[PDB]
Amino acid sequence: LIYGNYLHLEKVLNAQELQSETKGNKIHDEHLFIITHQAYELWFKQILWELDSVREIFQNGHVRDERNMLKVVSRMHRVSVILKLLVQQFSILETMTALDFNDFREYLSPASGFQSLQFRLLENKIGVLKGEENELLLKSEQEKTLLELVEAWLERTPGLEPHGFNFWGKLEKNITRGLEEEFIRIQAKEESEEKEEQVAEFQKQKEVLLSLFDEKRHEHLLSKGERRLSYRALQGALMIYFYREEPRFQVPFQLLTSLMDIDSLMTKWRYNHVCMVHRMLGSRYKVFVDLFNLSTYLIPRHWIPKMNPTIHKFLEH
Amino acid sequence: LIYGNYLHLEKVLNAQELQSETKGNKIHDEHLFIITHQAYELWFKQILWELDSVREIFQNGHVRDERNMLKVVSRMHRVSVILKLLVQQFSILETMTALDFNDFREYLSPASGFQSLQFRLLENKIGVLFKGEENELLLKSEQEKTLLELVEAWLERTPGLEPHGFNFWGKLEKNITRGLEEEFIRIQAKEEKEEQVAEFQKQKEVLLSLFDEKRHEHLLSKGERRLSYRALQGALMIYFYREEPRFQVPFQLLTSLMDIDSLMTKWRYNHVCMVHRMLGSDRYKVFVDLFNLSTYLIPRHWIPKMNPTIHKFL
Amino acid sequence: LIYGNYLHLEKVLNAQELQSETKGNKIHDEHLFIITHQAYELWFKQILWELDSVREIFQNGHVRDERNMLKVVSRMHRVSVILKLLVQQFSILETMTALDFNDFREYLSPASGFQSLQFRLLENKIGVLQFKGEENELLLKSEQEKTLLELVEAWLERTPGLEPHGFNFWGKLEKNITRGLEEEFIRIQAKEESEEKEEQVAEFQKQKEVLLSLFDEKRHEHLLSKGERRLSYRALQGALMIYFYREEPRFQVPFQLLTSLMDIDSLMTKWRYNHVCMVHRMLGRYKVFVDLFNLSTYLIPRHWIPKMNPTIHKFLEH
Amino acid sequence: LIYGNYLHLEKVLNAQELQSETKGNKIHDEHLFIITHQAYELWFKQILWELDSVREIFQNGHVRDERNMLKVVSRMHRVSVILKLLVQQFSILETMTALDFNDFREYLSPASGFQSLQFRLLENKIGVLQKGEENELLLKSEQEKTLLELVEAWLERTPGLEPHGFNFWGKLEKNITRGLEEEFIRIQAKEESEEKEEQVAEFQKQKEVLLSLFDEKRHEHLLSKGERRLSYRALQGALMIYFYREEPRFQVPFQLLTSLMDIDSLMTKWRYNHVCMVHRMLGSYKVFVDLFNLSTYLIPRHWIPKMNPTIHKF
Ligand SMILES: Clc1cccc(N[C@@H](Cc2ccccc2)c2ccc(Cl)nc2)c1
Ligand SMILES: Clc1cccc(N[C@@H](Cc2ccccc2)c2ccc(Cl)nc2)c1
Ligand SMILES: Clc1cccc(N[C@@H](Cc2ccccc2)c2ccc(Cl)nc2)c1
Ligand SMILES: Clc1cccc(N[C@@H](Cc2ccccc2)c2ccc(Cl)nc2)c1
Ligand SMILES: C[C@](N)(Cc1c[nH]c2ccccc12)C(=O)O
Ligand SMILES: C[C@](N)(Cc1c[nH]c2ccccc12)C(=O)O
Ligand SMILES: C[C@](N)(Cc1c[nH]c2ccccc12)C(=O)O
Ligand SMILES: C[C@](N)(Cc1c[nH]c2ccccc12)C(=O)O
Repeated sequence: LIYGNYLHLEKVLNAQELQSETKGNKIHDEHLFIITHQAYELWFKQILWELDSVREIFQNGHVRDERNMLKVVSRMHRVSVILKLLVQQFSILETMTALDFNDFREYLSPASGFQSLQFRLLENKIGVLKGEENELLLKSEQEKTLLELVEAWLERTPGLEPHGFNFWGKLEKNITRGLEEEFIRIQAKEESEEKEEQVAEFQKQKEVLLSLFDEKRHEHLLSKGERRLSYRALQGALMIYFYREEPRFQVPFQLLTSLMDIDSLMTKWRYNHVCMVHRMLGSRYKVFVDLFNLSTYLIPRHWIPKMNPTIHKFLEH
Repeated sequence: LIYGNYLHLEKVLNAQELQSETKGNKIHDEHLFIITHQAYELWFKQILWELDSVREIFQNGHVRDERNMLKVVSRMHRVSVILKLLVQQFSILETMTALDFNDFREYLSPASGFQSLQFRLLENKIGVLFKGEENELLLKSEQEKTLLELVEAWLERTPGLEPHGFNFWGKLEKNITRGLEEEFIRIQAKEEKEEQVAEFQKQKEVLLSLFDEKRHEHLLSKGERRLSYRALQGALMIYFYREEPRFQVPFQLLTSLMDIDSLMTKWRYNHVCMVHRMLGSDRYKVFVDLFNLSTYLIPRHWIPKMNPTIHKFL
Repeated sequence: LIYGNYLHLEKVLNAQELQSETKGNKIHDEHLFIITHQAYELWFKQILWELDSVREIFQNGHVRDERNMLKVVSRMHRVSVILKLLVQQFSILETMTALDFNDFREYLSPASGFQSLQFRLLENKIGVLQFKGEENELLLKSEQEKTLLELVEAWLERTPGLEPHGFNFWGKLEKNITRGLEEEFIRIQAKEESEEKEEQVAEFQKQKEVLLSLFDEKRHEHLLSKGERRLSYRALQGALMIYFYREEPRFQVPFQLLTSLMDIDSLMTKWRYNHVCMVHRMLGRYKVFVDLFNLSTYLIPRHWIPKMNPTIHKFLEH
Repeated sequence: LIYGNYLHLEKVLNAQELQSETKGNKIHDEHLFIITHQAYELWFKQILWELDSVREIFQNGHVRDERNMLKVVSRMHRVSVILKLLVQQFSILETMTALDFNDFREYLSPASGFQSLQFRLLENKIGVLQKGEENELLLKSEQEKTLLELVEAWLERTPGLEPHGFNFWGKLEKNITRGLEEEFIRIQAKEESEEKEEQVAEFQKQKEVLLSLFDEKRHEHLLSKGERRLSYRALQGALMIYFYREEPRFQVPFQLLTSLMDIDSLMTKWRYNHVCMVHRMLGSYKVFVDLFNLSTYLIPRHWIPKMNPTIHKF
């Protein structure tokens, strides 16, 4: 097949219409403003294509066969590699001065906000808090998000069962026993400024570590919007974090890592967008907050419940 | 106007047809192969748009008005910023395995070579030495004045080259020959230290070769050199007196022409690596003379000093 | 000279001491934490080296000889190229998990804040408003000596074309803006009494209030005192002169300088942003050149800019 | 512990001595030349730290416990992330002109070649074919087991290769020969045409390449000439991981083989950039070839032997 025909370059390379030229005098830098945003749209289509395919593996039940974990992780990694290029793409509009932008702003009247349908679809399908387009926007909100599909899959994490292993029970016992042992060590210290400072550190860290086990606090924060994943999904994600080296949890740990990567890359893009808007015109959204929050619970290695010989065979291929 | 209408997203976002899907079974990774090359094409259109505008400033005589030097240099810098992003873009196809590419390769049968019309137009318009009106557009790119030719013409008019008004080439030949003569007496010291006499003979052969107009006319004919002898003198004048206000922005232009040249090479290098990655870069740089002139190791003290009248002029 | 001796690799490659290894059990990922921060320090030394050299060109009066504008602009561009690499460098600590960082954190107890002496010196020398010893002498010198913002402010106050006797840029600008706004008010009043006219009447009143605020020296002196602005009123006039007449040969390279000062400023912000994200990842716009950003976004139509007289055009030509 | 003391900044920040300043007149741009190469050295020490730790997991037998595959893959991925930054680092020396480099070149006299001990150690420890205390470190890098050798040993133990068990090589040879026989008959059907001739040539070229995989004598010959580095048994093992990458036990080893090719091509991009830098200022063999070669054997999906239910569970 011919390169140009295969890539439909008759549509792609004939979609650049300068409003300054159509409404009188052409402004050279306006072509850059068209091309950058068209190139963002081509990459948003690729990100959407990969996102929906990963969503489909979860929805249609193929995620149950752990043979499909490679395809899930490699497509999410591809999404982060694309996002890194889109953040780098801002360097191109930075080659345009605001003084030059002012010469063609008037012909477009650009609003200082996210006006991309694909970016809104992307935000909705991940799990962010007219006419034919409105149907696509409604479907993005009604259908299962990546956050929901991941939450469902996390609730089935092996090792959580109270009969077998009882990860949450052993964790609560080891943390409370470790904090009790730490309190005694602090009390036995010589009464000094450092000893009083260590009581504050201990009391603060104890309040934080034990708050993990407060299901009522989590249910309250979930209602306020400050948390997104279920209490059972939090236990499942922590199981993957703590036992990441276990073969059945190695690739799911890479998945949880890339979901946090995509989340912070989405934030860097929005940050850059806001900077660009202020550069030209002048003067919470983390879907996987729980994954970032769970990754910063500072539990000492020795307090993590150990893997039994029978349990070690359970999380092995 | 509305974002999607302004960007004509009805054409842009409805140009993705997977040949695996049209000819039977869809292969997911084929969409990435379409999008990357369409995104390269959007940027090749922008690079062409900037390149032709800079070519126009030289062709229509606006380069004579030094007020336009900022616009020329900023658009060439923009071309290098876009090229750096296109070199970075190879990281996206690197997320596709060759094993996965093999699953959709039969539906397109990709040739191991540059098949872009815009890339060939870009190469031609800079100065690098398939059917219908595309062959006519390719012939216009070969017939019209290249950036190398337009820059060569402008370089021949560089101030300070006047045979008696400064006479840059005459003073340079005299100071270099006198400096090499003074170095030959200082080189001839004790026993052969032997490495210093050999290094002098090699460096003398290279430095003095600059003044051989017959050797340059020969290399120009063989294709090993692209700029005229007068243009070489003009570019060296800008290099040596880069600090002079009139030569500050033209020095930025000569540097960015070498930057775009080496970025064009990095892109072609990456393309060849990608082709070998999926299936079973030399000194052909348009501005070879600019790289060659920038590496002539003439000591700072040997450069002719700026005349009091010439210092006000430049 | 030998590569390793020239680069003093006997010091550089023997400066990596893992506190986990020193205090008992070694933790592999701790070496990464040392190397990345030592590499940031090497580049902070280079940025300081370039910054001080550019500061010296302004202090010793060499900036007056416009022959030195290339050296000033190329070193500031080099500073932004280095800053872009430092922002990219965050990708290396992102290869370390917070869970793995936790295994060596106890041995160092890293504070969640900027603890680099060189980064503080860099911030001070540029002109950032806002525990040591001996190093407190270097910190005091950074605070007492002229900042880049001050040196640039002084140089901006000397911009050609500002003089009321010759050209009078500020006078012509105020006249053309007020006359242009008066002509725009007539076009708004000459329009019907429709919703579009009233919507345009409010947009005109707001845009007129913004444009004319540029000429309020008392408002600027107040904002300067509150910290919301950093450059003098005369320096603002000088920077706008360079912005509007950037094409003029004598103003081409100074325009590149003003552009790179805004680039370094936003790159310094991206670095601090990334630092804060890294700290939250592991543990859980006060820009120096605000005025340059603010002046670049005053939406004045091209036709309202005062024209260059034939005698004045020859003045700004080298 | 204090930031500056912990990082030993007393050594790090007092290792910059400009030879221009020591030998008379200081040249400002010389400081950049020192800092960039010192920063490359800090990263070569980190790469070596990660590389040796991964070598140790293979040497001490910990690679046998597949629980350690995550730590092996994440440290190799970290090595490629560091290498990408070192390739990006060339942008810093590109802010220095050759004319400015010439003003300090005389004081150091830099040779146009790899003069780093750490880069040589890195090259040797990966497996690149080839002072007093430093010469001992260089000899240990050549005598000790390379990453290529340690990976080759581990690849020879890949499950599924055993002729008694799954017999991957036997089923592959049978399916390829039968598939090529079926393709030959399909080609020899339409009347002798240009398209038929194009199909006969493509078939004969692809048949010669596919069947060459089963020539152990050709591989033993190429291994002796240096054109190939991995043993014949290791090639079978790597192809087993490529073809059955989706199998849970082979998912992480596939990521490892992918990153070994990434590090390899990044090492090439670094050396390429080094050579370009040397030509910019003066003017003047991939360790895992077999992994790249195996990834480009164009075998149709349906010809790959199907996973036996006994082998799939293992
Ligand atoms: Cl192509 C186009 C058409 C109409 C508005 C925009 N606005 C930009 C923001 C922006 C505004 C002024 C100066 C620089 C940038 C924009 C970019 C991306 C998105 Cl998702 N929405 C919006 C762009
Ligand atoms: Cl979109 C399309 C359609 C048909 C052929 C190509 N060939 C690629 C090269 C390439 C070949 C195989 C695997 C990876 C890459 C190509 C890329 C860029 C250019 Cl200018 N020409 C050519 C691509
Ligand atoms: Cl090498 C070293 C020694 C002691 C403290 C820090 N703190 C880091 C911040 C940071 C803290 C925890 C996890 C990740 C990062 C830091 C980095 C840069 C600067 Cl200027 N100050 C501080 C680092
Ligand atoms: Cl720090 C130092 C001291 C002495 C020689 C080199 N040579 C550089 C190459 C190079 C040569 C001239 C101009 C630009 C670059 C070099 C860089 C990296 C390595 Cl591994 N070996 C060597 C550098
Ligand atoms: C059979 C299973 N894939 C089990 C499962 C669920 N979540 C997981 C997380 C990590 C590892 C395994 C799981 C499934 O139920 O989908
Ligand atoms: C007025 C002029 N631009 C002079 C000129 C020619 N080449 C140059 C290079 C550097 C500086 C100036 C020139 C012209 O004749 O076009
Ligand atoms: C002679 C002069 N260099 C003039 C000057 C000052 N600031 C400027 C900005 C742009 C152009 C020129 C200047 C001086 O007074 O420093
Ligand atoms: C037990 C084992 N790790 C088996 C092994 C060897 N090479 C492999 C490649 C992929 C998967 C497994 C292997 C060993 O013998 O090292």
